[PDB]
Amino acid sequence: ARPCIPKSFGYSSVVCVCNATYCDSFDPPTFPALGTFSRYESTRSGRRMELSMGPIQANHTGTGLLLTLQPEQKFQKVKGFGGAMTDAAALNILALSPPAQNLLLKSYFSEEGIGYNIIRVPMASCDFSIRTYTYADTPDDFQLHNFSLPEEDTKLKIPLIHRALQLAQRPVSLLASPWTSPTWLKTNGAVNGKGSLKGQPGDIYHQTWARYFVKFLDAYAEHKLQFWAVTAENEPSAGLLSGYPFQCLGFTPEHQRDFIARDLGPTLANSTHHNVRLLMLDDQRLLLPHWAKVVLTDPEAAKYVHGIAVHWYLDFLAPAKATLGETHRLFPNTMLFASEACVGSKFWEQSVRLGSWDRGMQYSHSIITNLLYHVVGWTDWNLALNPEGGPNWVRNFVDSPIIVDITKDTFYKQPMFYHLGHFSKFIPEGSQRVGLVASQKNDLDAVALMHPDGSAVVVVLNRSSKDVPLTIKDPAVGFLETISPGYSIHTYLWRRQH
Ligand SMILES: *[C@@H]1O[C@H](CO)[C@@H](O[C@@H]2O[C@H](CO)[C@@H](O)[C@H](O)[C@H]2NC(C)=O)[C@H](O)[C@H]1NC(C)=O
Ligand SMILES: *[C@@H]1O[C@H](CO)[C@@H](O[C@@H]2O[C@H](CO)[C@@H](O)[C@H](O)[C@H]2NC(C)=O)[C@H](O)[C@H]1NC(C)=O
Ligand SMILES: CN(C[C@H](N)c1ccccc1)S(=O)(=O)c1cc(F)cc(F)c1
Ligand SMILES: *[C@@H]1O[C@H](CO)[C@@H](O)[C@H](O)[C@H]1NC(C)=O
Ligand SMILES: [K+]
Ligand SMILES: [K+]
Repeated sequence: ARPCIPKSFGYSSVVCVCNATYCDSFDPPTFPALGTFSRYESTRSGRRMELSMGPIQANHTGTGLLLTLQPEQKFQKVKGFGGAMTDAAALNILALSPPAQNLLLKSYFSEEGIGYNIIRVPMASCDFSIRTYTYADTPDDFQLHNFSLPEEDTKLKIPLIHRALQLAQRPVSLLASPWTSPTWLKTNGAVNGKGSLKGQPGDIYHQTWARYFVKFLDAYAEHKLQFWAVTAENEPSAGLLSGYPFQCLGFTPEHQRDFIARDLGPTLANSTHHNVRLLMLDDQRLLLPHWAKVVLTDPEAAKYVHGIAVHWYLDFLAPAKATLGETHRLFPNTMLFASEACVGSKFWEQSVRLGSWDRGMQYSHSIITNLLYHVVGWTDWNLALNPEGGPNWVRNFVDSPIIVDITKDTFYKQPMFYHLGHFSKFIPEGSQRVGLVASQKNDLDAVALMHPDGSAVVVVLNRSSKDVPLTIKDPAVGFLETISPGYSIHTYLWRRQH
């Protein structure tokens, strides 16, 4: 419907420019008729989710790369894709004119955009905040009579979440995560630094903290917002670290285990919010499988844990097979979910690289890696940041898929936006990952899924410089003859009849 307005800032690719009167957008989603496939293509050279169609052919000859769909080899079902409504994201969005705000929210949450269905909501302040606060800063209020949502929630986050919900045709799921407790519940009496809850699981401090989760859900419910899930703590390992610079709350895996078993689990289960799922860990993958072993081998904790949330810091290397793979092998019935991902956090790299194709490829390669290790969903960090990668009260700036420039009432959609959208737009909630078998060794990254209605989707990423001819075979349907250009990403979709 409206194409990308490209702009280069000197990096390897372009951003797409939106403003008060223009943003790139799709027509209302429709499938091609039976016997045709759709291909959406983005390239470093500058194509952005461009649609072309081709025939599904009865026959294929030749010795080229064949990817055969394995529609009956079924793996995990998918919860979805989205990003985080931090204070920083909300401040950036609301600094835009109403029109530009709307085109930004449509980019992410409408079918004219990339159809996000997950929003992560911090419980009070984090590093991506300009104010340090909790919902219960009045000291020694153990019954939490003075628990309340400040304007960061009531004026910024909650109204934006409501507007995202109005634009979406897909049901949107909310996920809540706390960074710090009130300081009067903590050993160090500070929002940051090395510190945990005082006392031990099952006592007044731990019970007050569990009750704070319920008060949080109660308060959002008064605003007509219900949550799909909460995590047990954002990055619990961070609060074990001397000098930790921003909001945290330290738990060892044993501390998390006992807090869940004695306090958080029972308190949620006994509330009106008992159907809210509880996710453990919410932290980096090298803590697995150990953390999962500690928590999930205790039946009193295990009965309350619905999944394991993992963070992906895409700037750094870590094993996936020995972490996610081993966790899935040991605990196949506990879902894995990616609750936070980001790039640009190294102090020596520019936090925001406008038009970086490399950071786009980091996003899609991570998503593919996650899906191939049984992960059910993938959640970006801040939905929008400024050109500095902020605001952030400790200057812990990073990149975001959308960068707001309030001096021009403009926002820039990064390659990361398009790389995420190649998945989010085309993988509805309830889709199931299926197998995809290569006839020969090749340099491509790929994943296949089946939609709830039986339709196929395949994503193909080419991080190499070489154009790679290939054929996709759907044994029930026929062959898709195509090409994967160097530095491209493609999403293929087609109807399946038997
Ligand atoms: C928002 O951006 C659009 C697209 O860049 C601007 O419209 C362009 O304006 C230039 C200069 O007049 C023309 O050469 C283009 O033909 C226009 N493009 C389109 C698609 O209309 C628009 O002026 C910007 N709006 C605001 C409020 O700054
Ligand atoms: C478990 O659930 C019941 C409600 O079904 C909670 O009972 C209420 O507790 C609060 C204080 O926490 C009182 O102000 C209410 O008067 C109680 N209402 C009823 C109907 O009993 C109970 O406290 C919950 N257990 C917890 C939070 O540990
Ligand atoms: C190992 N694969 C790459 C190989 N060239 C390939 C491509 C297509 C069909 C089969 C195999 S992969 O399964 O696609 C994969 C696994 C990962 F763990 C992370 C990836 F990014 C990608
Ligand atoms: C496919 O293969 C068979 C020959 O083996 C042929 O009859 C048919 O015409 C071929 N072409 C198409 C387009 O089906
Ligand atoms: K308060
Ligand atoms: K940086």
